[PDB]
Amino acid sequence: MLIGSHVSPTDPLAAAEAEGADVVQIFLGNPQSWKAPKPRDDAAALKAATLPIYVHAPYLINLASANNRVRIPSRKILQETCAAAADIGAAAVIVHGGHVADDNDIDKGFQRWRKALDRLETEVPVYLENTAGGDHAMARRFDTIARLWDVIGDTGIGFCLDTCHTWAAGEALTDAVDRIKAITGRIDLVHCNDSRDEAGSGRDRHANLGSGQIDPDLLVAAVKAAGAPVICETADQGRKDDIAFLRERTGS
Ligand SMILES: [Zn+2]
Ligand SMILES: [Zn+2]
Ligand SMILES: [Zn+2]
Repeated sequence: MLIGSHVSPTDPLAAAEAEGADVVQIFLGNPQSWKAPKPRDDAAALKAATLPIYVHAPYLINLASANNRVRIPSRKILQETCAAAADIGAAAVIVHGGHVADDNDIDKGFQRWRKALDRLETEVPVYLENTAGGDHAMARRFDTIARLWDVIGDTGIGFCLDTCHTWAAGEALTDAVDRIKAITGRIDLVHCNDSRDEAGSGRDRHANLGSGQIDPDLLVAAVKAAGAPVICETADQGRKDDIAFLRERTGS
């Protein structure tokens, strides 16, 4: 499979070559900002290039929120992100599952996700990514993902499995791919991250492979079971070696 990394938005093609990455993932803007993504002077060059570029949508998007002042801007920035991703010829857009405010509102959160998807304008595919923390999430625990998918599974939405998030959620990595695919039928992208924290911590602190607490063989096995392209979302200095390790261990 293609193996790469999450890189700075500044010069994805140079970063990919420096890291030995076959694919990269970027944010278009500040990951934590509500400002619309800005057009890039290099858009035509990125669109023409062969390197696949995945776009991570801003972290504050919460399509499940009951708060109109969150939900409505979330839909708008997701629309803008998909348009900006198409402008650079991106492979896909990744968006986190989001959350509600309290456990009683989970089912309504699924319906808000469906409503957002019923209005989404995109020329590039969108993947939902699982999340790490205890937050009344739509997509932290796999039991919740199963209930979510009963509502949104027919929309065409894809799925990105993040191994650090899975670990932080308390889900076992040994059969995570099998369990997710029994629900979604699909894993379109893997974020292959070690974690600085113990299993089930609910914290999201990525680590270079082997620098954290997840046995690297569990990560390799998950990558092989999924078969999908891989993004290492790990610290800059160790990232070339992370990619090279996975490449060698998967026969890529
Ligand atoms: Zn993410
Ligand atoms: Zn991730
Ligand atoms: Zn994370």
